[PDB]
Amino acid sequence: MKICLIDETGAGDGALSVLAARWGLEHDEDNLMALVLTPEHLELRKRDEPKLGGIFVDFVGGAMAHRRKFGGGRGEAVAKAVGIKGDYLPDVVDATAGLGRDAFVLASVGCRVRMLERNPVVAALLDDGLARGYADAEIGGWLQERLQLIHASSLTALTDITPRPQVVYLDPMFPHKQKKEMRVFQSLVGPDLDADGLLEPARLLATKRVVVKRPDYAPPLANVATPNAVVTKGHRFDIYAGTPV
Ligand SMILES: Nc1ncnc2c1ncn2[C@@H]1O[C@H](CSCC[C@H](N)C(=O)O)[C@@H](O)[C@H]1O
Repeated sequence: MKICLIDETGAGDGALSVLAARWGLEHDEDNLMALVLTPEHLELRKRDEPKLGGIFVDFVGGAMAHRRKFGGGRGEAVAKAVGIKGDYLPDVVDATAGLGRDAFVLASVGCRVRMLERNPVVAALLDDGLARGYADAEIGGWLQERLQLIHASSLTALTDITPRPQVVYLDPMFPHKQKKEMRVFQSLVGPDLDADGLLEPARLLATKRVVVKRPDYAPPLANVATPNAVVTKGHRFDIYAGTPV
């Protein structure tokens, strides 16, 4: 995948070159997007709009830490959609990791989560955040145990997932027509054209449920209607049945 690779570490140890090789990234000097390795973290920038700043995955601070403390945890809309209740903490597979925001919430409540991400740049950003997260003296311990990243496509990797999770969470990038962070991220990640193909394999893998995030008025994934869903402001979480063992 092409992208402008920028080194702002001053180390000269080849960290960026190793990272590009590992994720199969190709340097593109005139690319609209830039992946920058800084002394603090790996971030993504929209070169034509510096005012938007850079975005990076941070499980320890910022917005994720604020949501963990004030979001409600088991009380979150996504947590109730996955079925979290009482001492029931299902194993979850987030087939569309992205920035890992929803994944982190579920793992923070107590769920064991496996994240899948096929975009090499996104995966690189998540892996850097995970490295910093695992290193945290406070959450590093449980984070490493309840949140793992898998670089693969859920369209074909979901089938052979073992052990089978009770729930599969789906939030592919929808073709939005209607903040800074989102503008930068969406400039990289366009609509996932083959998203409708995730429902079938997801319902076969999950033993209990499949949750699909959908914005208001957006059609259900794969046009498969469902009577169950958690509704919040702006979006809803469609709930489907899985395939019991
Ligand atoms: N088959 C697939 N396998 C892995 N990742 C996939 C995928 N189809 C789409 N994706 C990823 O799914 C992500 C959805 S973006 C949503 C991010 C997430 N809801 C959050 O909490 O932030 C995108 O980054 C896209 O690259």
